Amino acid sequence: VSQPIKLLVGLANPGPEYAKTRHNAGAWVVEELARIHNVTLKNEPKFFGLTGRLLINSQELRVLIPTTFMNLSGKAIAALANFYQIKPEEIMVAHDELDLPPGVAKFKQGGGHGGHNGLKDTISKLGNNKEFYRLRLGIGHPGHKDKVAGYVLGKAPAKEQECLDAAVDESVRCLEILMKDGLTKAQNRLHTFKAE
Repeated sequence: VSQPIKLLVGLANPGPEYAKTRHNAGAWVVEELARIHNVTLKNEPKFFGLTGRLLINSQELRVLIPTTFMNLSGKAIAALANFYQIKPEEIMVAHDELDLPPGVAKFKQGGGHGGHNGLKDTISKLGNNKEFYRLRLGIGHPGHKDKVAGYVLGKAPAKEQECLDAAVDESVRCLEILMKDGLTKAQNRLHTFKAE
């Protein structure tokens, strides 16, 4: 009934060529939630991104997909959160997670950026504050660390993308439960999900 989230951010690189790359996994969640709740995101240059507002279980949720470079995502998040009086702890940032496999997603409060450019910039622009929530969308990882950038800026193969899309769908269902039943119940459900 009570839950801490006022702003959901889906991290992304802008433009059609990057739309289905792994590094946009967070945006897929916001895109799907907005589609299901009939909200049209508006390009607001003041917030360096696409924005919207929806009501879920009588709770107001703002959404944001930045149009910055991924490594400047914090500009958009800070601009919007500061305008609407939203604290870091009331923000949930959905992002691709190298440390989880395709088909899995997890909620997390706080933590490091894990080398994610978007998360690193968000921490900085929020005043070196790590304590925002994350929705970690597993994308798996390459064999060698020097190939990570090429991997996340790549498109998953079709079967792998099926797994990703299944986790995006369950993530969206659990964000709905978050707003209705709260964080613990949302997390309990999400963390038992594995796409097969």
